Amino acid sequence: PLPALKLALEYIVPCMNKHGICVVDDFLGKETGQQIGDEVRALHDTGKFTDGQLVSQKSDSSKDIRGDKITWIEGKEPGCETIGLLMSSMDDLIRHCNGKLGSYKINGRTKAMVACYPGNGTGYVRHVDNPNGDGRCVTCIYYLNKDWDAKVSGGILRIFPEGKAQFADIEPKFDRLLFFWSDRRNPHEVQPAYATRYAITVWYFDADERARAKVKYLRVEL
Ligand SMILES: O=C(O)CCC(=O)Nc1cc2c(Br)cccc2cn1
Ligand SMILES: [Mn+2]
Repeated sequence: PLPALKLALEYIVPCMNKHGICVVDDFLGKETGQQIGDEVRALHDTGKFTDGQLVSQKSDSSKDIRGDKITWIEGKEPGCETIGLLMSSMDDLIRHCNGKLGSYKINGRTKAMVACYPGNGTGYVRHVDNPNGDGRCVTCIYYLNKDWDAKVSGGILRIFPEGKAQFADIEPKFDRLLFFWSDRRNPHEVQPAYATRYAITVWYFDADERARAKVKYLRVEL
């Protein structure tokens, strides 16, 4: 990589505090990024993903249109070792940011949500990742698509930063890491993808929000 600390202190912290959206290119390098790509493609090829989000439910069921496919990855599974390394590297970054990302104190994360857009013209509608205060404060996405050309293949992640009249368009480029605030500051969508598009997402939890979300959404026997 490039030292997690240099990346965090000189780019990720100031850019997150200023814009709420931060892009790091060439995060792990070609050899590691390619190993991750190999692992994700292996998962896909061996059937570990779901069939995909039901986008249009037709009268017939062979005609149904399915979109983003997913699998949850802990990073310790056999054949997911390098995914685990990515997750450790994301954690290292976040660790070096803590106390500096807004007023958040990050104390945990989800497992990795690995997504595959099959390349059938499906995307992902505009949404907010954490609209209801469930404790997720930062979304972290790693992209693995070598030689992606959005003009040909689509698949741009378009973010609609609150209060600004502008789009932030992020191509799902190989070895690119994206951070953005998970709440309503950053509604976003994925534009239709016409080639197979892979991404690995982790969400980091703010300790306080997560603690009260547990109060909100809920046990010991008497
Ligand atoms: O690939 C990218 O560029 C990011 C795409 C993205 O926004 N994925 C995503 C998936 C979700 C699912 Br599945 C369930 C609930 C919330 C979700 C929020 N976001
Ligand atoms: Mn999202």
